[PDB]
Amino acid sequence: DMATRFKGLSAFPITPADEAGRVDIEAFSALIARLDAAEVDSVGILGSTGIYMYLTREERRRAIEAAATILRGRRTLMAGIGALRTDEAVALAKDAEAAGADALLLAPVSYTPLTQEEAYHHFAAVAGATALPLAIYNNPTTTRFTFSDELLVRLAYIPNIRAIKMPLPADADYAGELARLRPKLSDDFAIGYSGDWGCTDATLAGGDTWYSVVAGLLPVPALQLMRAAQAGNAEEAKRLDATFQPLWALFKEFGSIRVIYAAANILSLTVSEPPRPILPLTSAERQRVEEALEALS
Amino acid sequence: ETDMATRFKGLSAFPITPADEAGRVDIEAFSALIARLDAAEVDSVGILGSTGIYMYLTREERRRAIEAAATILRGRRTLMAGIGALRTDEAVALAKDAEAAGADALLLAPVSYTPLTQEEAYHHFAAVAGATALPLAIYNNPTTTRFTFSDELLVRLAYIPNIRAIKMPLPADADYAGELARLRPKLSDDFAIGYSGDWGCTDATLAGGDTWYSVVAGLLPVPALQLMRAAQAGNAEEAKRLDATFQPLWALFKEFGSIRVIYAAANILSLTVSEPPRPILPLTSAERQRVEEALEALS
Ligand SMILES: [Cl-]
Repeated sequence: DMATRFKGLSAFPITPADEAGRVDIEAFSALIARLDAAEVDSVGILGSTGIYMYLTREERRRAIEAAATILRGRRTLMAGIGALRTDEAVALAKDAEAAGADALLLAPVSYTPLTQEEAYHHFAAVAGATALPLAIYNNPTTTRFTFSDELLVRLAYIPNIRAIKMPLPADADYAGELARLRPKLSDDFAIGYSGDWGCTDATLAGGDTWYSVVAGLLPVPALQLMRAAQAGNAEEAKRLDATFQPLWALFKEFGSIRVIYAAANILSLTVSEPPRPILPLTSAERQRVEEALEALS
Repeated sequence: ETDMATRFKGLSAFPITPADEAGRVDIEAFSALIARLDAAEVDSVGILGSTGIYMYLTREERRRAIEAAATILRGRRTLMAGIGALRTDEAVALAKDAEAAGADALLLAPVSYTPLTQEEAYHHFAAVAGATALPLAIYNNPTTTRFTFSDELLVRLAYIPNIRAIKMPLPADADYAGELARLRPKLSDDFAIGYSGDWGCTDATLAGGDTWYSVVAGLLPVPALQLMRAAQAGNAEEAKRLDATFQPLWALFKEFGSIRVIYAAANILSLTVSEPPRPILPLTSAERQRVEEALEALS
């Protein structure tokens, strides 16, 4: 079952690029090598963290090729696919497969609000485009699309769709959400989470995957936390999670993407800034990030 | 001739942009739509809005569309063009393209993936506004962005010298008069405040709205203009009478989204063979039939 490759810690690096959107493949390569060396379960490139929607088809392809040449099929490489048009999403999926991705992550990016049925047909078309397994990128924040349970059931029954990145339920009722969904979705479907500040509780509650922003930059401490959570070691996991709380606070206040760019600059892992119109943090805010990193190290 | 706000007033008609499955604009069908708008004497032609699928067309096809509209109009009617992009640099380039291709005005939406701060939206608008000599309208369409302009941000933007208008969504409580009374004193003098959401725009205009950014007018400009003129003249009962002829269409817009309905209507009227850009899908068999009935009711 291709669901297996979606499990565990999936690390989402930034995609360093200049002001014109040209990917800095040297810096990107350094980030990938760092993740391979740390032995994350998968590398999720071109997610929201990796600014896929702010890069051209060609620059996305360049990033995937570079990551594939490094990982050499020895660590799962997942690539963000999204586009406003179905035909572009299909093309991007085919590109990712040809460039060496092992898995696809599909967000229902929208302009004109889509019906549940329209989202279904879009997913089916992209799923049919390649032999790769696909995860549903369920992120109403960025996509402005909300999956009904009914739609999730339909999608979980498309042959190569084997996983979902869920948002944190407003509830923090991860156990309740998993108890509701698992019986409804296809057997062994991988149900995971993003929103780093809730992911240890989500994993302790039974979540299959942490789609992790912090891991894309600091894979080592993120791995230690994830392993404790996966083992159901709640005492240890909660202690380790507390070390990240200063970083979590910053994620919640400012959005993880702005914080992670600031952190990457502090660690000399990038000189890039977010793609405009996204703007970086203030000097005082960057200082808070520096202090948050100190708490971890 | 003093204030560029004046070109944004009245009926701004938003045609579809006919295009094949690959996103190649059908310039022949588009040309006829533009010509029909000019013949009906609409106040402005608003191409490449959400109705005109601007976000589903390439920079090159968008330019082709603007060039064609300018070619047909030859400066006889104000041409406004939608110019949004996720990236500031692409939005800037689209604006420059539009000016070079013969647009008279620009319409700018805060297209988002990663949610933007109020300040981030400000700098994006300022960069685009600074990129050309054209006036710009703020495209306040939160259903396509989930970006809420705070009143503070509207004040900031309305002070950008060449931003002279805004397309507001319908207020949730339908208090047009209250909204206008709050905004007019805070925004720059003579700022043109208009509305979209066709089923609410007769009321909005009667309450004092400056512009109807109109979906139905892009296809059926003659009855839409009759309606707008009655509302503008303060002929409230005539306006309401005319508004009621559109009510079958209004109900379909509200249920299914105006874009899907207007594509159905354009096909029914033999003005396009195009379908919405996938993943947007057309209406059902029975639903198209309701559109046909709505058009008969109108005609
Ligand atoms: Cl325990």
